[PDB]
Amino acid sequence: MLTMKDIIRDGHPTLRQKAAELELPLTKEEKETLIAMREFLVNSQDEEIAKRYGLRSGVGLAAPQINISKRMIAVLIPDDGSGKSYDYMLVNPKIVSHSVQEAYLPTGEGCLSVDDNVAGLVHRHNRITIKAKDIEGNDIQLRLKGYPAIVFQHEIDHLNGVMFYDHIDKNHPLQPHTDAVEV
Ligand SMILES: O=C(O)C[C@@H](Cc1ccccc1)[C@H](O)SCc1ccccc1
Ligand code: NI
Repeated sequence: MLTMKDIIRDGHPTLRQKAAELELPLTKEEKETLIAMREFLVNSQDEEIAKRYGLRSGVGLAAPQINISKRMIAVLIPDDGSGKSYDYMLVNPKIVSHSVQEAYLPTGEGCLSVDDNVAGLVHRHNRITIKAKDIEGNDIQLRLKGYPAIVFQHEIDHLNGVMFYDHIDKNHPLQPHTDAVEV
């Protein structure tokens, strides 16, 4: 069972490397680690378990964040009211197309690997298409918009050694871009 002590912190070099593509099929050990990543998000979102084990709530986790330099991510976004939820373990995910139009969380972003908050809007694509493999090496294409697009782009940044705060404007951190949609 993963906990916060498994999450490496900003400054750890693994967070700034470029994660490696996986060969398919995955090793038993690789499956186990991807299931535990999802299991972490599930645990962090249960108020009892998260309290008992001191978990920060998460909707996304990339393997580099537990110091494994490999291109797999977990996303767990619970139903918010839409009837739409997102429960995805992805191998070698890749953004293949996206909108020109940007979007931003008006609160800015947070990160399990970042102990402090950094203020500033992080502009991303409002709409993306992703090709990935699932845990069994089958093919997945995701068409995502808004909150889920932002989450997946955040997790994929991790695989290219990019950190949310790198996108924050230096002089005008809270300046929305022209026609950017607020989520
Ligand atoms: O540390 C991570 O990579 C997981 C982040 C991802 C994220 C943060 C901000 C914006 C998009 C993605 C955590 O999931 S943030 C914590 C959280 C948990 C439940 C509800 C809202 C926020
Ligand atoms: Ni993060």
